[PDB]
Amino acid sequence: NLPTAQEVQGLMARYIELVDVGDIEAIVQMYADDATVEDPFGQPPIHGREQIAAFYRQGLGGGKVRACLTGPVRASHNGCGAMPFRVEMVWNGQPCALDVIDVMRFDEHGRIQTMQAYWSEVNLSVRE
Amino acid sequence: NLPTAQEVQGLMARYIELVDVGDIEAIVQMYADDATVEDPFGQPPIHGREQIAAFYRQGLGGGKVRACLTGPVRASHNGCGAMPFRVEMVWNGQPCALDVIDVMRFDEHGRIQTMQAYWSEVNLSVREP
Ligand SMILES: C[C@H](CCC(=O)O)[C@H]1CC[C@H]2[C@@H]3CC[C@@H]4C[C@H](O)CC[C@]4(C)[C@H]3C[C@H](O)[C@]12C
Ligand SMILES: C[C@H](CCC(=O)O)[C@H]1CC[C@H]2[C@@H]3CC[C@@H]4C[C@H](O)CC[C@]4(C)[C@H]3C[C@H](O)[C@]12C
Repeated sequence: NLPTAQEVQGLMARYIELVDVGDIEAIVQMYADDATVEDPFGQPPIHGREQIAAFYRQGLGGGKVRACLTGPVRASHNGCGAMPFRVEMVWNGQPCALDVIDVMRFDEHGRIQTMQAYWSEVNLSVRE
Repeated sequence: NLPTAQEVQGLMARYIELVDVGDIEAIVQMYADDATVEDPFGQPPIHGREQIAAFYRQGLGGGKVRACLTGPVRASHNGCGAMPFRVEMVWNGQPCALDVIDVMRFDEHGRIQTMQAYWSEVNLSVREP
């Protein structure tokens, strides 16, 4: 079952909700066993659930992180989608914010096969 | 490739400005000779200046296309970026709107080598928006 455009919208919105609450195990389950993540895009990809779990545990395990969609999820008819969102975090007690756009490709099992996050320091604020 | 993150933000913002004013020659000039456009993503990619020019001529200029960035351009360090924007146009005199996200990769000369637009009917409104 390759997700329809409508299903892609639901899956990606769910992902943001999982990041928002910080349920690492639930996030890792959304990925295919051999999925790849390029975050940020430009950096070498991480591969497989073990590396992806470590990635999320590192990024979300520490301080509290909040994430919210800032616009609708754009979905295609070939199981892919793109969405704009903002992440709010903390660095040594100081609030920070980042604007990101994630591009995802799902497989015929409704699992994320690949994820690419677009952002750089031009989208970051470490004093807000 | 060559454009820095800050430059990618400017180039992509300029692209929206040109689409908004409907300057087809200017838009086509932003593309590399071997560039490809996938719009909407999922459809067969078009390639080459002639096909790309035809694409824009067909989509723009008459009843009246306006485009506006709806959020910050997300830029990477490898000459790539992504941006959210809204397009307002007309269909047989009726106002419509479409929310889109374009992902672009620039070459070592500051030109668009690949453009991919994400959107489908779920992002469409043929009833005024
Ligand atoms: C894990 C989420 C979501 C992944 C995504 O969907 O893009 C991401 C979103 C923003 C990410 C943070 C951005 C700022 C930091 C960049 C560092 O180089 C690694 C630590 C931080 C704190 C990152 C940790 C983690 O990677 C976060 C919180
Ligand atoms: C040419 C611009 C910009 C290209 C991009 O940056 O994505 C795009 C943005 C939205 C595009 C329109 C979306 C609705 C229609 C889809 C049809 O299947 C072809 C005609 C229309 C009217 C498209 C024409 C043209 O392709 C437009 C106006």
